[PDB]
Amino acid sequence: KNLKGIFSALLVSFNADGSINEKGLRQIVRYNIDKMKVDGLYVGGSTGENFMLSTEEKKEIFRIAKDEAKDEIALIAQVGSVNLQEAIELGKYATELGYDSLSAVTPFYYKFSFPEIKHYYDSIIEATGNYMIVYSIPFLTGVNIGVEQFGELYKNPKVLGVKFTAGDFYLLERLKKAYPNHLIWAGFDEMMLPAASLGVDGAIGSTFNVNGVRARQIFELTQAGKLKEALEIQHVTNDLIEGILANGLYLTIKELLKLDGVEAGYCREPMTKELSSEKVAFAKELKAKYLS
Amino acid sequence: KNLKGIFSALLVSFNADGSINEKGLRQIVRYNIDKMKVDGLYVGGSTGENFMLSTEEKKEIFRIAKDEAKDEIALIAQVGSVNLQEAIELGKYATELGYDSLSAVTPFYYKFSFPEIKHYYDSIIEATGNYMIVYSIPFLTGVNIGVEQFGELYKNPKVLGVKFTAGDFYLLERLKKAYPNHLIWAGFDEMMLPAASLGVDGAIGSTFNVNGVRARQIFELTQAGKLKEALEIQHVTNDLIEGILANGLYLTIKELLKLDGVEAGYCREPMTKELSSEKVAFAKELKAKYLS
Amino acid sequence: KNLKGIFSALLVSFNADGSINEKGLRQIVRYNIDKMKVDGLYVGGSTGENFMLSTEEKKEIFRIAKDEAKDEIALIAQVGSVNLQEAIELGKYATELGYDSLSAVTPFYYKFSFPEIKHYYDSIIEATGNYMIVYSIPFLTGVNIGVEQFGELYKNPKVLGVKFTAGDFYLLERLKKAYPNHLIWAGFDEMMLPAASLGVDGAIGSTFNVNGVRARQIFELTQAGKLKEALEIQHVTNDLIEGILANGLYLTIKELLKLDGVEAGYCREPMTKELSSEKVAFAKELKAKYLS
Amino acid sequence: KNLKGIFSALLVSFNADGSINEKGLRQIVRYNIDKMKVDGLYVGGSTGENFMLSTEEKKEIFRIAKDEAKDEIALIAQVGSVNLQEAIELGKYATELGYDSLSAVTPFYYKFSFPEIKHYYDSIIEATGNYMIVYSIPFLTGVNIGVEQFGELYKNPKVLGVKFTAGDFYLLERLKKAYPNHLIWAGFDEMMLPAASLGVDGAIGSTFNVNGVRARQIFELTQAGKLKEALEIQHVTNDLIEGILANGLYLTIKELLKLDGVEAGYCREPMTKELSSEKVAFAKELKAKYLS
Repeated sequence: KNLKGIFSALLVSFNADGSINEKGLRQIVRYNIDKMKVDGLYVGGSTGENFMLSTEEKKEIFRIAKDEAKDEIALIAQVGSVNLQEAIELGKYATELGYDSLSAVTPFYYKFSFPEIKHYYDSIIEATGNYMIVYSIPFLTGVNIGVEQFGELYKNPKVLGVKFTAGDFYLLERLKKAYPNHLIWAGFDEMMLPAASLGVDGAIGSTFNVNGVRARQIFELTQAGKLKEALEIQHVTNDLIEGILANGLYLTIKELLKLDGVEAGYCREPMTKELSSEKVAFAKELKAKYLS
Repeated sequence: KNLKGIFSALLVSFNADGSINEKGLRQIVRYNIDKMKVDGLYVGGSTGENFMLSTEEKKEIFRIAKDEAKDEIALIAQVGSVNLQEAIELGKYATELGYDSLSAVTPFYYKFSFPEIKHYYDSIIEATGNYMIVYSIPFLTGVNIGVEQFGELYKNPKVLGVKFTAGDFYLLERLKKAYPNHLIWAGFDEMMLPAASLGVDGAIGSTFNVNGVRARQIFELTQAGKLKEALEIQHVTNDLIEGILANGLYLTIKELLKLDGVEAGYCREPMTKELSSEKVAFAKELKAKYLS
Repeated sequence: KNLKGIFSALLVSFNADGSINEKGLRQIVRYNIDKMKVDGLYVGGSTGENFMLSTEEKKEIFRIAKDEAKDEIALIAQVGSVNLQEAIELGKYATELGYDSLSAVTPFYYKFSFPEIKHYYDSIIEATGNYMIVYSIPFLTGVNIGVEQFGELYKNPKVLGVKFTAGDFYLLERLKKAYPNHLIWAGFDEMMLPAASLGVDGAIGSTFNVNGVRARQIFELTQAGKLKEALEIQHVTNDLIEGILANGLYLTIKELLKLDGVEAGYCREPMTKELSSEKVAFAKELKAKYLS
Repeated sequence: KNLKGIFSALLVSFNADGSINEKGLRQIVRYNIDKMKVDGLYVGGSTGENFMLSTEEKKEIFRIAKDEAKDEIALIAQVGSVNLQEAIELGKYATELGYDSLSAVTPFYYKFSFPEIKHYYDSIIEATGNYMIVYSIPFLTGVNIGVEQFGELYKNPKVLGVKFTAGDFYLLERLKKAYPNHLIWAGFDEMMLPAASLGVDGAIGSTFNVNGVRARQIFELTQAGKLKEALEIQHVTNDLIEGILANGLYLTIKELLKLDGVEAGYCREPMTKELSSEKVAFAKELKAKYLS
């Protein structure tokens, strides 16, 4: 199954007490597939509030997402953790469910050496037999991997490439030059145009949950060399993103889902659970200006 | 029970497969009480490899530590997590076991606002009824809290004070000036002396597992104003600490315990699980030079 | 005079004792005009080793460069300094010589407030009557300016826009969206393609002194939407740039000029004055692979 | 001449047009010697607004300060610069004037290598014959030097030691341990007591221009092991420093001088030249509360 193209980092619907809302999660899945027209979903990432949840809740989300999506789209499962044993258990579970690849954040909190990081990736690959996408988010992790270190990771033939979330476009270009057959997915929705200009293979993003029509246009127009039109759409996109960021990233994408009839629910504590009223009204203005 | 003074951040003995070795953990607890002469233990911290473990393994460690220590010393339970529900569970369990206070790292990975951080501490306190020590480790977390924000936290009368792990001695002074009745424990063993000189009430540290004799000397000498002698002992301490850092922090402490007949075991993956033989030889030298 | 397009940040030829070599400086100017075919020169920038020079040497350089260039190309004079009186004197001097615009790095070393920064720019403009390009280099200065702050600066109608040297392509897009009539010059040669893709009006770079042919191709092909060809040329460019960076930035561009008969001379202490022999040999290899 | 103890980093009196006010500079010098009772002055440092001035103005300040001080106190001349030639010129001039040591900030703006930094210090020393104090201000410079690199610097017997301005108390202890006969001056007035507790030999500070009496008490009491009394005075000191930082550092110290009849003048552009009237009223309050 082809892993190129547009992937929404799946948001999860929670109840007021923080439990999974299965019905709302299925609506979010459906909405991405049928209305956003994504190539795939990236499940259990930062956007899914993954790192605030129990092992059992993560399994529950993997199960529901796969069940609802079936085989209509590609699915990637993020299974990384500071706990390698949890990561292996999640990796085997997602592999058994039929996820097309695994993905794993570089281990965080502690300051791990590069050979520890490589051993972590190799252990998950070995225990699962599945493909791996290296998940690079230096602004959250403080972890910075170079071209040579990426080459050492790529010695494992099950490693397909990297979800690139740093804003280093020098490194991005260097990685594409050095490993032309390895894949890169851009992680930053608001920099999609420059990233596609350097030949990334795809994008994984939180805003595609509500703006997937514009995201695909930016990406495909860029790759066809229609820059003038891609740029205009990127501009409107970034007006939307700038508002969503100022209003509260995850809550505001959820409120934009709710405004389209999707039961996207609350956020999970310790994140703020629901918008204040004025921030509800602000989300409505964003809906009216950009998504109507 | 008095929470002032010298607290070892408890190391945990693991088997080759990463399971807890109960017999070893009990030897480590017994050695801190009987040989290091600590005032208490801080259990489930960074030092105990906490964030690489399952919830069940965390509970197991709390239980064992408490069972072995009984009521001879004070015990503090670190129950913080990106998962607030897990933090509440562990907080209730440790409270039922009779830990004298909880502690909790500020939630991490995601970028939480300060009112989220305050709500997180307030929720743990309300659900457990226990005391709370705010756990500040900016070099691992990327989280920086100010004097005013500490004031907001301290509006909850069950918040006793802070485990201070930043090296900002201006902030440390400002906090003691503003909240003279709240407690500060120094978190950096190699800066014990300047921290004690500013009136911190205790220290919580990984190296006190093998250097607890000198740590108590530095701390009590400094508070008595014997700076000349405190400094000499800090100098030797930091020769030892420099060596430990260079050889691998957790593994070298465990090697140093092993050399005194404590079965301190392996470290937990994804950390390197055991020292290479030259690193074992290096640890023997530190032993011969500083702890014989 | 039109300030769009390709500007080399002018390197300066120094003698062994650090004095300016006027014959060499003239050769570097002539080479840029006739062989690199640049639209202009940006004189007195970082690349010119400007900050290691006295006010007299700076004046000497402005006059030689203008005298040699005459009116064949556009010229911009970087006159910024921690000393505002020096910046004014240089700004008047360069204006009198007929430079087409001034430019000034944000004041550095001290932490200036934004209103101090704005006042600095307004003072230089008022004293000289000339146009001003805001010079933004956060990796050298530690200074970060936002979209709103750029808008306050742009209230002065003599401010033309900004030499952008941060790698923040979100900010770059947001600046183009907000102030569509103000100009942006990219400052990072190795990210020229992504920057052009977002509509920048030009580039100012150290490497255009030797690679100005490829630099113009990347820029013009990108603007025409020929991304596939622009990317190939950016790849080869970045092979050259990676080698130049590893070998020593300014020294290696000078050595690559020398290999084309230009007496680009020494660097100025406290920079290392000349390459070691092996680094000379390395620059020869770069010349053979990329510039023959 | 003995270079231990308490040094005010000397403020400079400017007129409304930025020229040096000689009469005012002399009043500041006199006030530090007679009223603050300092062991010496550190002239041409960050506090003296040095880096905003021309070479001639710097010379003028060295000459005036030395003339006014004569031989009553120790004098250190800061002569560092991104321009090594200006550094050598100023170093020779100050040496000829009879300054007891030079000092030079690590070269900044460009990212110099360590061998370049060492060659810079060695050149200044060789051209002047004078002593050198290495001036370490990482929060302004972005430059971080380690224990081994300080040892390489100290191979030059004319390098006396270091003005320490990082808040890294581990590095401070390590430097005293490794080079017990080399001197350290604390750079951070608000961290005086913990620095003195680690055996620093002296302190160089901006606030000693108005709080010299307290600064000497903190330092001498700490060295005598009267920590309880030292801490009280550090507390009051840091209430004053906090106010001064909030209100505007250099302008508020000058306002505090003016309230004692010292004509401390304006600040030099591009710093804000004078306080607003509410900030004047604020400074009067600091004077009433802490310096009456």
